Amino acid sequence: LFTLDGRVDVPWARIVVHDLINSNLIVHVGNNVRIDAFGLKARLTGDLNVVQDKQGLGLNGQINIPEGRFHAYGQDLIVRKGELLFSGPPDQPYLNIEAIRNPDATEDDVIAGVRVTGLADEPKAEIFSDP
Amino acid sequence: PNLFTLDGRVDVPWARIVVHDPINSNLIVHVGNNVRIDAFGLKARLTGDLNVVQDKQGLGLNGQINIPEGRFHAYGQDLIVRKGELLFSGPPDQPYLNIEAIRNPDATEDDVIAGVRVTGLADEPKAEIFSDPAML
Repeated sequence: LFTLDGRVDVPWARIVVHDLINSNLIVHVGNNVRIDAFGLKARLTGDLNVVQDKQGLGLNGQINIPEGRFHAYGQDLIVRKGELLFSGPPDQPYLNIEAIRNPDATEDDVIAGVRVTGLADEPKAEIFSDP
Repeated sequence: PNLFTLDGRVDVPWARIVVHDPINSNLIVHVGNNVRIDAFGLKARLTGDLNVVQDKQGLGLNGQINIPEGRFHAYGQDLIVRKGELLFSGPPDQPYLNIEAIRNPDATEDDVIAGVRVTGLADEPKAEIFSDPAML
């Protein structure tokens, strides 16, 4: 069987989603990595230890969202803080995300702000009013 | 049915590759200064650049991998890689080879082999065995 261990740097990438064998890798997400997916347009940074063995894929580390905009479902929000903390299960990071109304938004009834926290399948969301 | 696209650049400053016994992407992979392979008697350091492109038709691989240093265990003997290049021109599992490896046969009158050179597509290569270390 083949194994691959190492360190990988991703200085730039573009990930878009359009509607219309064995490893241990440390992956460093560099300074021009952007995603456009599911209403989120964002820049991502961070570091992940990607372990793959017979049981499956493990992810440990942190992915951060230094800048982003979520525009979907009548809502236009600017990400003020965004962190995903992975502790093994790839589909279950801990979320800590804050976003506020885009003051340039054209839609009305856009929430003043939201915070989403907790494991991605047990999340909690706080929705704030304008003072 | 939704389309996933991935473009970008990947740098691999460190790696160890051991061999025991709808998505569109275009990636530039730069193989850096501490990438080594251990497989089938070959212990070698690798460098170079590969463009990996993937779409509905399949995977394509283009670029060049160099072997700046390596050794190869064949029969009871050891050969030191003097020059090594693999050229990828589309088919990922069929690079063009050009590899030269040498050993010293001069201790004994009988020992003849001074070098080996392997050239051609990886599935139908030619091997030249030389008694002069020169290969010219």
